[PDB]
Amino acid sequence: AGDTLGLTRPNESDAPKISIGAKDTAVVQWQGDLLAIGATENDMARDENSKFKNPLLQQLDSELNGLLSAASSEEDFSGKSGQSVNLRFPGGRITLVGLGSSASSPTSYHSLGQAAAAAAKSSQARNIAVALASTDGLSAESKINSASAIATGVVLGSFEDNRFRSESKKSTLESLDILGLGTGPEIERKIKYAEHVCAGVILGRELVNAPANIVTPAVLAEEAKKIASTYSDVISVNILDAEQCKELKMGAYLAVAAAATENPPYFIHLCFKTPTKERKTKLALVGKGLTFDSGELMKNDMGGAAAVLGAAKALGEIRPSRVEVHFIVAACENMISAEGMRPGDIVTASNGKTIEVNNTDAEGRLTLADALIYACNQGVEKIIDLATLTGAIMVALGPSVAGAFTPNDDLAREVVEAAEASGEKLWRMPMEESYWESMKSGVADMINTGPGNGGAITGALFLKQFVDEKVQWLHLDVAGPVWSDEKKNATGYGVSTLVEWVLRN
Amino acid sequence: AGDTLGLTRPNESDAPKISIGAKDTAVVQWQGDLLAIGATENDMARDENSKFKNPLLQQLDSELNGLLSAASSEEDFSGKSGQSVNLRFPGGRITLVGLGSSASSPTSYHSLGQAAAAAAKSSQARNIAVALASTDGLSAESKINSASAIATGVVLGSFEDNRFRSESKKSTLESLDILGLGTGPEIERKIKYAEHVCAGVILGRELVNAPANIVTPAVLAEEAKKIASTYSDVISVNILDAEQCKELKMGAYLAVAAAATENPPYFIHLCFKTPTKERKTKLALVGKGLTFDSGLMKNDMGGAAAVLGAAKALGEIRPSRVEVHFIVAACENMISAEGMRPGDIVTASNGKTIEVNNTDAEGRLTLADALIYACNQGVEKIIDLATLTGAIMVALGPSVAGAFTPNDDLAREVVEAAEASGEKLWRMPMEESYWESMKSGVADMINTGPGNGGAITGALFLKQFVDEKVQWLHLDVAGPVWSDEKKNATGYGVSTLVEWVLRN
Amino acid sequence: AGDTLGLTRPNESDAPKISIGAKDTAVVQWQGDLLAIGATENDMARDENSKFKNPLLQQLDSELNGLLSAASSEEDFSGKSGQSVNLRFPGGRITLVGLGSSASSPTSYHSLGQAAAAAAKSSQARNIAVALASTDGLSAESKINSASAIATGVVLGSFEDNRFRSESKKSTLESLDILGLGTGPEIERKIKYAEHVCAGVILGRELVNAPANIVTPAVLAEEAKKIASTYSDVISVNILDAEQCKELKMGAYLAVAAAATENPPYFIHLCFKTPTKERKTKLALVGKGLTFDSGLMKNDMGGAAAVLGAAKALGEIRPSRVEVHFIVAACENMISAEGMRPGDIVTASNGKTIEVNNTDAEGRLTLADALIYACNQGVEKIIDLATLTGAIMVALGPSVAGAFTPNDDLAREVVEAAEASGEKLWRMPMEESYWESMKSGVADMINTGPGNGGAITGALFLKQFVDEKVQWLHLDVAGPVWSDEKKNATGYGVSTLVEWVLRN
Amino acid sequence: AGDTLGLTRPNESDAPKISIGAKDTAVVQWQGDLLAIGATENDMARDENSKFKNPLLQQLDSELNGLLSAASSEEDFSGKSGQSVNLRFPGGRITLVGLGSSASSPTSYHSLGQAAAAAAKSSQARNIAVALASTDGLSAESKINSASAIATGVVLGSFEDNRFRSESKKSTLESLDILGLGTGPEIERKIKYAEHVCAGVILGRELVNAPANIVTPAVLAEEAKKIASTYSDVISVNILDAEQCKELKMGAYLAVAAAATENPPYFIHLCFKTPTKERKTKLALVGKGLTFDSGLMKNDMGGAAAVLGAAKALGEIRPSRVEVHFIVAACENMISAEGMRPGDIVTASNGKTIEVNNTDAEGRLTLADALIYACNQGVEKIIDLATLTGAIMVALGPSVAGAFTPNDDLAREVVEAAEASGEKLWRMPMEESYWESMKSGVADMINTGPGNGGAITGALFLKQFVDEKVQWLHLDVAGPVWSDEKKNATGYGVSTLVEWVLRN
Ligand SMILES: [Cl-]
Ligand SMILES: [Cl-]
Ligand SMILES: [Cl-]
Ligand SMILES: [Cl-]
Ligand SMILES: [Cl-]
Ligand SMILES: [Cl-]
Ligand SMILES: [Cl-]
Ligand SMILES: [Cl-]
Ligand SMILES: [Cl-]
Ligand SMILES: [Cl-]
Ligand SMILES: [Cl-]
Ligand SMILES: [Mg+2]
Ligand SMILES: [Mg+2]
Ligand SMILES: [Mg+2]
Ligand SMILES: [Mg+2]
Ligand SMILES: [Mg+2]
Ligand SMILES: [Mg+2]
Ligand SMILES: [Mg+2]
Ligand SMILES: [Mg+2]
Ligand SMILES: [Mg+2]
Ligand SMILES: [Mg+2]
Repeated sequence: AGDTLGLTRPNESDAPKISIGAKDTAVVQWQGDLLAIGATENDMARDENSKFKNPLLQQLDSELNGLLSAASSEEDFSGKSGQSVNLRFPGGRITLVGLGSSASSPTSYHSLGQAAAAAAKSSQARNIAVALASTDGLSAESKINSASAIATGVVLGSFEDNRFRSESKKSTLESLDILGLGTGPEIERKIKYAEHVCAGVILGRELVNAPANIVTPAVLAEEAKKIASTYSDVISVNILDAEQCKELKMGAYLAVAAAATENPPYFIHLCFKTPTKERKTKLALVGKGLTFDSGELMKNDMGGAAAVLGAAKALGEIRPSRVEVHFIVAACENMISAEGMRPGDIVTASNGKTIEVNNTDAEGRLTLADALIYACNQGVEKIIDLATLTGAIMVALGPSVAGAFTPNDDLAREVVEAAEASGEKLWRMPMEESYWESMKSGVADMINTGPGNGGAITGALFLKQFVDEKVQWLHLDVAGPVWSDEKKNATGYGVSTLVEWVLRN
Repeated sequence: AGDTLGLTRPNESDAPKISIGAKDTAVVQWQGDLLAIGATENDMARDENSKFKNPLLQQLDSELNGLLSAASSEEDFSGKSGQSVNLRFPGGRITLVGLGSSASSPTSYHSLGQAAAAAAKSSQARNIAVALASTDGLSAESKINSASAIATGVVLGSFEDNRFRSESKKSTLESLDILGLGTGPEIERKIKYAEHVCAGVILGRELVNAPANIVTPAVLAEEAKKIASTYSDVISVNILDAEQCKELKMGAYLAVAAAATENPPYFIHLCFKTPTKERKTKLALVGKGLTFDSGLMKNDMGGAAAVLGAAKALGEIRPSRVEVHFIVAACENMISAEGMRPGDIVTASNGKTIEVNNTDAEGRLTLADALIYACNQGVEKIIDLATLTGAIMVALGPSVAGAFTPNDDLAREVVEAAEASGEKLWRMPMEESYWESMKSGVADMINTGPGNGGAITGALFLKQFVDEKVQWLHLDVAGPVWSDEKKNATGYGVSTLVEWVLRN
Repeated sequence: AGDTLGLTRPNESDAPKISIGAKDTAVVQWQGDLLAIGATENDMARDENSKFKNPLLQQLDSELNGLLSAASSEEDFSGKSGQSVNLRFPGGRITLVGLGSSASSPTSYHSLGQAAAAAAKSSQARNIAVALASTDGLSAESKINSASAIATGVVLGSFEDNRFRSESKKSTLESLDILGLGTGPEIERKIKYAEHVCAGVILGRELVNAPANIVTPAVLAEEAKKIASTYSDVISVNILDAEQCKELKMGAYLAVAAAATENPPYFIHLCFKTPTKERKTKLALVGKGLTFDSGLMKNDMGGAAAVLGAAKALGEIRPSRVEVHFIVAACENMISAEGMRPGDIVTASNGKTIEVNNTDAEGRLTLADALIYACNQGVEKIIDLATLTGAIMVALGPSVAGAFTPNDDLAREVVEAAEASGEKLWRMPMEESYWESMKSGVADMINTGPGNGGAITGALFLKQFVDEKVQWLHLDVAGPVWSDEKKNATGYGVSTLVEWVLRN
Repeated sequence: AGDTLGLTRPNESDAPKISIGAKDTAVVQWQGDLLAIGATENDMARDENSKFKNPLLQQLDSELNGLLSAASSEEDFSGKSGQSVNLRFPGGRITLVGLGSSASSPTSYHSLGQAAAAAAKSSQARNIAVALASTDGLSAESKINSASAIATGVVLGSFEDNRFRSESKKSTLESLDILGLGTGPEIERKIKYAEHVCAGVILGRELVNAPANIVTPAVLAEEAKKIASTYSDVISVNILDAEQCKELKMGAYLAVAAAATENPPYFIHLCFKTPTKERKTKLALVGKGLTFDSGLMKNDMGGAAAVLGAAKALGEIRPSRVEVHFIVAACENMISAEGMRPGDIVTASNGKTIEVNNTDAEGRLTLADALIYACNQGVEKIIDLATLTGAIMVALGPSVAGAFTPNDDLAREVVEAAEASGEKLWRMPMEESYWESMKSGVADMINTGPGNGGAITGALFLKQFVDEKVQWLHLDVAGPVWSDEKKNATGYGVSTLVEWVLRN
């Protein structure tokens, strides 16, 4: 760690790959450390004698001589969302997990998986199983989708980032058997898909969790190269250095980067494409990549870049045809030094527009200006950018819901549908044109920061100045959901939605 | 652009030089795109048939068959200050501009000229004229002065700084005929004088409008060199680098400059004099030149701008009875490992020590060494201009500068100069009893006193660095160098300084 | 002062070494410029004729024909703490100083000595004396301790730091005779001890009064080397540079130091011991040594100053039976491109990781590595002094330091040492339940907890870097190292630390 | 709820009285819903076959065929503080609760009892038991104290205040058997004592949890009258209204109360004593009783609540050898036309004048008159409790109260009482030099000093109203009266005050 500030050396991530499979084993006959069962409120109904009506629960309780029904009533478990009962008995352990009533997939089944991972961690389980108390009326396909969402919840719920702390226990969880939901090639493909996405989500969490003295712009570029190296027959990489970006006239990006002489900036360009020669839709994913932003209360730095690189990691495995995807991150750290940009400075973006920098706490959007111009210059048809852009969007939508801004109603609809499929939370917000007048400069084409009221909107209107009108473009302000204050950890928010969006194109 | 942070390049200022002349042409006979008429409230009086009493306005109206009087009453124009009517008719365009009642020159005539420029801009006028509705009761001198003030308004009102905008429209205005106020050599000399002063005001606006990534200290020094090069027979230049200032023991200035290793400091010294060898009154003009101040301050370097603006004007005017030293200790106040910390104790070139209790008041540290330097040139009188305090804006608002001097006579000179230029300033007291609040427990003084009286203690601080045999006045111009309404620099100070120099 | 920022050059200190002695001379027979007398309220009792009952005061008044009793009653002097009467008469000058009632020693005697110094300074006295109005009810040992405390007050009271200002007169005080409190070898050894401690206290004041552009980390290292050089038979020095600290894995200290590329860091290690071979208790004194802290606070480096002060005193006193390690991890906390960011995770030399959630609390990071280094020297007991928190001043005010230890015995030793020194400190609890608020979501801990309990969690942080086998006390001295009343450093801590070392 | 603001009506509390007893029943033979076992880390040691070495745990595990040891290791339970395992099996339920290593009693046993209550609540248990895994090395007396502490944890842990919300289930807990710690009259008397103290602690929690629109000063007086009525042979009451306090010259208290014309003030005086005629030590307990303070802080009235709590406990316990005065000057601090302004000068009932420079510190004005009233009852010792300052929370965090006294003996009594009660407090210094910052330019004193030292100067203020012949300690309880974690009042202070009274 000789050249790392603070001499910090990340511990080697020693997480096992969980072995996940869908089995036809009867639930009452399954043997291992922990069985988790997802039950709705209706699944917990009892008869005249206070016995479970549900066949699976009735049988498990019988075999336990009424210990499961007794514990459940004593502990007031009736299958409400978030509730759980944990029962250790001779030969095994059962946890019932409440699904509530009328809970949406995939989110309910993600939660179920998360709860199963938590109960595994708290009992040092190695081999676990998950099932639903009832699958009546469900198609083979809904069941497949529930299985893959359960898998996702277990994998993401088992992740623990211990790279920067001296005391930790490695995860005990080695296998997951998903029961009752089908077997064979199709359900296994879907589980594999989920696993590919999770590996992207987990990369995103790691990139964000890591502090700026570890994930520098040069380190972020190396992560990009590692993805390309792993998937070199479908992903290529081009890393531009400051001098190359200067030749491309990226004055807004380079001005933000100028202070940080010790950790130089790198402009990251990955391109995914299968070598086959059918028609491909050309897409870009642009992520804000300030590895530190001068403007540890805000632990969301780089969430956007992380979601973009996480998506690349997923897509490298999934290998969709019919799409060409450009992943673009203008990476730098925003520091303070004699070589730095001052408030009031006027910088020129690579499309010639001039920006009066009235607020040095909003420098991220400057880097995005040049990244968006670059994306448009790759000849893409559609762009999504993700950025932790404003506090204002968290005032508006809270910690958990990202704001989506687009001139293009169709692309809004695509992104809303992708989020519905992934389970991620977002909400379209208006690009109210009248607010652009508040962004006028008395010397330059525009200022970089408008009034507090409307701030997430004028942030979006700012970015629009750097997007070719013929390209469809949506901006996702993810300041809130990239970081979980409760878990004190990154989420990798965005990856799953982006993957779904690419795949549905 | 290549070596500029943000890759930003100033667009070439493409503005035409307006052709200005005084002409004897009767106002009703004049032909061109726009005729602007300045009318007082009394000039707009009407008779019992609602017809203008004023002979010029009566004639124009009757020639337009009552269209001008009708439009005027409909639009409630009665000649009040700020009022205007704009009438397009076959063969031309007239705008009447209200002058109010008993309004002071040159400000009223500046405003008239500004209003004419604005009406030109909004009609794309190329050739305009301006006249007063009545000139009777004005001396030949006052008419001359009115003409030059009109010219000033039109020139300054036509200026638009589009250097950093990727889209803009070039001024259409090409010529101004000033009517009814006299013709011949004298009025033409006065108009030319106004033009020379405007070019200095406009340089000042440009220096301030430009951001710190464009106007660095090196660039400020180049602008000084360019003035000397343009007027080389009357203006000389010496630019001192950090190592030269160090030999001159400028520890206060060099401490402030120490952080900014990327944009090194330059100490600017221009000297104006005509090349004849008669005795000349020796003056200095010192301007605060922090191209950026770490402590939105869009008024940074307003002082230095006014000082260089004055040089530019004087280089053209060539006054014979004066030797003027223009002095700017230019640097940017940044943050870095090489920088001065709060608490540091720095030593000015006169040997006095300063405890720097507040790094938002570093400007005055640079002025300390600039003032000592000025006194060392052997001058008789110094004016410094500086955006020194927020306190002065609390005291006097955005539009009126504060003037501080121990020397009553110099105060009177500067008040008279501002009366002649039209600029707003107000003397403030150098209340001695407040010096006690500037005591240090370790050094000779601290740099920043309490908020109450802050502009006064700022002045008292500077007075520590001025030879008491030299007459010295400090002008705290934090407010009026920048117009929040126009979102632009004003070039405040240039016209007053030039009038001050000339009256010496 | 070519390489000093601001070109500041400290003036050469010209303080007299005061000649101090204890004499058996009758107070009324003593000859010189000023006689100061310490009188309690009870000492000032008068009889039925309004004459002093105190024998000494009665005698002096009788010599002055009632002038002293008359001046006293007119000026309402009754011996209350802080009161004084100053009477100039033919052949000399007397000042009576109030000691109050049941005031604690040595503080009451320090104050006496300070008041005698102040009266000497205000009358330009060269030769002075001090006596108590009454020594009834005092042991020989208490009188000896009173005498040395009076000497301490006079020496410290006569100090004036004029290194950074032009206007000063050198102290006139040349001698002090202490009367009525005994004579001979023992009292003289005590006075000498007090003098040695004062020279340390004065070094401490100087190191703190000097600004960060003068006392950089290199300069602080040179001060350490000078101490070792002066006392080279009992004090050794090792200065470690950044590369050596990196080999010792001091990632927390080096992270804080990384920004300040212009003034590099030095880790200072002094060791005191007499060359005799009796068993020695191994002690460490660790001082926070941020010469400037980016998080006007004038208390920077008060901890390091106390530690180096103590070394200076101990070098002269030469106690046997101790080996004392003096450890200061010196650096300045600046802002640059090379600097640590908030959120960075740094690794101390014991392997523990710290998530730096607040860059205003970097001082404790340097102490982490200093404390580990101290434990690695195999010491039995450590005291650290550090200006660690604002919270401790909220808690205990400007004058009383907070003491934090797991070790009840060491608390008792430090409380007793302060009792003997006269310095004010108070033990505060290391409430363990607060450690939970120092959890990180990524590292082993954060560096800053919530405001409530901030001095406690500061202490609990430091505890993570201290071997449990070692007894350890943390002293948060943010308040008393700097006197806002004097506008000067106090050298707080030196006298206590010397008493602690001596009582081991 | 016609006359209550907001029409709020407290729901009737329906808490079971838990039946508590000590039994000699072998733990393995005990029958009921839930058995909780307190185990230290050392208790959880295993042998070479991974079987519990502890005899009780070995036996229980053997009955459960290894299920308990297996669940324990799987769930990483090793007996650390806060840890727990909960195992439901045929015929019952066991919970193992970690006690950590060398944790102090009674706190460790309180926590045990709280964890047993929580497990009862989460499993709807009616009949529970608690035992220690090991009682080796405990005296009979320590076991008795452990049992009563366990009872206290269970009773306090089972409390839930549902008066102001619609959704709640009544506690299922009906009985507790305490096992392994002894049987018979002595242990039963101790348990009974703990129950009496709990009923006080619970009254305290209720008085604080209730909002100011429910617990007004009139209502607080009625609570006092209810206590006296319940225990009328040992507790008498006198409620003084505003007019009576005016005759007693309580200008400081009445000034604070003047704004609140809608909810008038009442001065509460309870007196406890048994009717037997042995010598009784006269004590006062004074509580701050601002039912609302205009200066969301949920700690209002925590002091008064502790005092009334103590009266409730003492009414049942009936100690001989004491007479205890319980004094609360109750009012609300509001804003109206009738109110006190900042700057007003008020006169306390001892004649001293106070310039009220800060209306956020009015609570101390009411205490001034309460303390004078207490001294006028001829008591020997006074403790006041008050949520006086934010400063004390900065100092000591949320959990530890600050204790201020001139009287070293009383400090020792209160520190010992807290030791016995388990409550956290810490003595802080009454640094006399800070009194100078409380000077007024017009009155005898101001009411608020500078932020630094604010808890100390608070104490020094209160001292002005205390007869020096009376021993007096001030407890600043701003932190621990309210638990942000529970979102509920704690009734902090009651148990300590009861122990203090009993040890007199
Ligand atoms: Cl981002
Ligand atoms: Cl931004
Ligand atoms: Cl929509
Ligand atoms: Cl300026
Ligand atoms: Cl300044
Ligand atoms: Cl320190
Ligand atoms: Cl710190
Ligand atoms: Cl101990
Ligand atoms: Cl209270
Ligand atoms: Cl209060
Ligand atoms: Cl005492
Ligand atoms: Mg698999
Ligand atoms: Mg990070
Ligand atoms: Mg012309
Ligand atoms: Mg500018
Ligand atoms: Mg001597
Ligand atoms: Mg006097
Ligand atoms: Mg210092
Ligand atoms: Mg009972
Ligand atoms: Mg558990
Ligand atoms: Mg309440």
